[PDB]
Amino acid sequence: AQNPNCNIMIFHPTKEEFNDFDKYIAYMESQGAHRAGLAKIIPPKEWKARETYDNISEILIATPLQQVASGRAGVFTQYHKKKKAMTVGEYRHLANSKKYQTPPHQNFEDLERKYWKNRIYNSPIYGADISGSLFDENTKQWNLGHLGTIQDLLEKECGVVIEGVNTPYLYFGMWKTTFAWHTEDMDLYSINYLHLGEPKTWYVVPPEHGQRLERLARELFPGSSRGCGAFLRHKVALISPTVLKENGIPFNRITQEAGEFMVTFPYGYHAGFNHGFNCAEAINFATPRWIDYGKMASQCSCGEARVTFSMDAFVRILQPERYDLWKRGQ
Ligand SMILES: Cc1ccc(/C=N/NC(=O)Cc2nn[nH]n2)cc1
Ligand SMILES: [Cl-]
Ligand code: NA
Ligand code: NI
Ligand SMILES: [Zn+2]
Repeated sequence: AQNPNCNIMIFHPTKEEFNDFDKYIAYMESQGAHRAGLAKIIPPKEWKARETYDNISEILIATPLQQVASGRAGVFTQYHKKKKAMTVGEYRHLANSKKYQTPPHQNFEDLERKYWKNRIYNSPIYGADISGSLFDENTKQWNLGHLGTIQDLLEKECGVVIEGVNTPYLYFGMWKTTFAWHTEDMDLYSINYLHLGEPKTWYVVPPEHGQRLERLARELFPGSSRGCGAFLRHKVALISPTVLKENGIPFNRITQEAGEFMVTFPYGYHAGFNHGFNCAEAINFATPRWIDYGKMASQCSCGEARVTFSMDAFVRILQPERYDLWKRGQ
């Protein structure tokens, strides 16, 4: 078996290998990449997402989110407080202000130490989940707005035609903006391109060990666990690498820099943070190997994890026994 220790693998496709997206995902899996839950893909030197980022300041962040923490430095939740709309230009200025800017630091490891020491004492503002794309329409390779849809994948694999659409999202980040521990909706894949700016550090648990993380989370967030059998779906819980190590949870870490893609694999729990002002684009996708994960994915039915209407058909077809209860939650 390839990659038995579940290490995060880094790939350097040639321009020829970058033509056929599905084929390259399958290639990475043939090398065991999925065992880690996360892979990095460095595009060929000839490729670009768009010509420049000089013209993006007028994008609107209609509902910036202030990420307010509670708990202890290494075990905390965050809630999102809505703020007034701002443009990307205004957001960049805010990110670079003395209150919010990245502190002096020696290297990525020093910055990581500062993040876990101090994150809870600040409330950064995140411009997350903005429907849109920054890929040029003429970019033909790895354009996240031109991938095969999950609806077409399900139809091709299972013969069922379903409603729903699948479009990318933009994320504008600043120092300390945080993504909580989660898997994707229906345990889908995700792909993530860091268009510009400062890095994003990722933590990931191998899919084969996801239940270990779930068990620890139930111990560490006992009230939340009583409220919902899939509370990690709420995307609010953080556990530091130190706490994971103390509890024997298998995980890996890596930092993504501008110009790099990250793929998360079905049932790969991940979390992380932004180093400073940046912009990422991401979308969920499926392959034939996803179907059996989608069939088995846990669901939140407590009300908290409201999601896109495109997930209706996925639950309805893949999880008919669970559908009525999940729908009540929506
Ligand atoms: C197009 C474009 C490309 C790169 C950037 C980088 N910006 N880097 C910071 O702003 C550093 C910082 N972030 N928070 N505190 N300091 C901006 C625009
Ligand atoms: Cl700090
Ligand atoms: Na490891
Ligand atoms: Ni994710
Ligand atoms: Zn729930």
